[PDB]
Amino acid sequence: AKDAWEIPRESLRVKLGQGCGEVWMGTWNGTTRVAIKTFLQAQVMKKLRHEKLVQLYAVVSEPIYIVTEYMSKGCLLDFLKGEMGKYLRLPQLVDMAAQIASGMAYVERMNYVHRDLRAANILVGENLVCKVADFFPIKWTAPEAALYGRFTIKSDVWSFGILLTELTTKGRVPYPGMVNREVLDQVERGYRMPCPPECPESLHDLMCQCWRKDPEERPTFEYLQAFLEDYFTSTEPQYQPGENL
Ligand SMILES: */C=C\C(=O)Nc1ccc2ncnc(Nc3cccc(Br)c3)c2c1
Repeated sequence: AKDAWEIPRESLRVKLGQGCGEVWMGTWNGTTRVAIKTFLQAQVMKKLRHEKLVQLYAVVSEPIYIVTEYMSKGCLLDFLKGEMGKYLRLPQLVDMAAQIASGMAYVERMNYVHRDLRAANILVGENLVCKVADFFPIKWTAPEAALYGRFTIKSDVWSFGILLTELTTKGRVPYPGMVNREVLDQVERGYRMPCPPECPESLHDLMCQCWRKDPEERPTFEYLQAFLEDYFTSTEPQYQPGENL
C-alpha cells in the first residue's frame, strides 16, 4: 500500500558507487537530475523538510531505490580531502559549519536525533551549500552513547564538535594516531583534542562546549548556528587569513 512518494521503477534512468549499495546519478521522468541510492522504515526522510537537509524526491519499494536532490560536490569528507580543500579558509568553513548547525537546529526542533553526524554524512552542492544526510563509529559518538546507548540531540551536539575538527583540519580523522580503544579510554579520563593548528582558540572553546561530560550542559544547535553565523563580527572580528585557515 504505497504512499504519495511512490514512483514507478520505469520512471528512473553513471556511478558514484561505494557504501554498504551505491550512488548513481540519474534522470527522473526524462527531465530531472537526481541521486539514486540502490531498511526502508526513508520513512524519516519523508517527514523532514528543511533547506539544509538533503531532500527526498521519491522512493521505489518493490530492486529498491531512494531518490533525492542531486548534490554535485559529493560528500563533505571527500570534498575537504580533494583539490578544493587547500583553498578553503575559516570563513568558508565556519559558514559550512553554520549550514550544518542550521540543518541540525531544524532536526532539534522536530524532536529527532541523527545518530551519525560526521563529515562523511554531509553533502555539498554548488556555492558551498551543505546539507545534512544519511541518518556507530566511536570517534564521532558521545561517551554516554557509545557506552550506554543514550543517543539524544545532545549526543548529536557532541558529534558536531568532532565535525568542527574535521572542517578545521581539512578532513583529517580525529584523535590522530589514537585507536578506538585508546580514544574511548582517554576521553573517559577527560582528554579532549587540542586546538587545531591555525584555529582560533574561541572556535576551540566552542568544541569543548560541545564536548562537556554532562550532555545537558552542551549547547543547542540554535545556539551553535547563531554563534557560527555571527562569528566574524561578534567573536573574531580581527581575523586575518593564514596559510591554511
Ligand atoms: C563520502 C562518500 C559519499 O557518501 N558520497 C555520496 C555522494 C552523493 C550521494 N548522493 C545521494 N546519496 C548519498 N548517500 C546516501 C547514503 C545512505 C542513504 C542514502 Br538514501 C543516500 C550520496 C553519498
